[PDB]
Amino acid sequence: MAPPTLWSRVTKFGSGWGFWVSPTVFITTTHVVPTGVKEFFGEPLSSIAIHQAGEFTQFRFSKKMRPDLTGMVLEEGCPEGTVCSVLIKRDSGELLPLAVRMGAIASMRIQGRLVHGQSGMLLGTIPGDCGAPYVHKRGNDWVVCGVHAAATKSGNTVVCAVQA
Repeated sequence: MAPPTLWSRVTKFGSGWGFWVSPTVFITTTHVVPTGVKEFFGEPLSSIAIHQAGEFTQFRFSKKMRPDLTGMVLEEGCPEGTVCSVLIKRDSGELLPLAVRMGAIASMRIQGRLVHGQSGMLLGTIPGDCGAPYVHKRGNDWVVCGVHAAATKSGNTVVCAVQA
């Protein structure tokens, strides 16, 4: 369902993953971002516009890092009832797309503060999956609406972080 180009946007990053929204914009989950380094993907921090809001982190690079990609719409979450796919890659290379029905954008306590997020109920994630994108269609275009940030103890509910 997701073409290979879409999966190719999902990229190992820090303690999890992130997602190339366009040639210059990379999104990930805040808690997976390496701390105490001076460069991401070979580019010095001073050359990257970095925005972090709760568990959503966006990097905008000063050059086309992934020119093979078209730019995708990044939404600030999505409406309750949206069916999204979480494009989970595993370190072995296995692709694990999960279909989830989303709840409403709500306040969730993740790692010591409240952040914006949306719950999803699988219509089997692990900590290392954080940063995987939640995507869906807008007509024939793919849109991305958040990044994987948490899951319930039981496992039946996932949380994606969304922009504020």
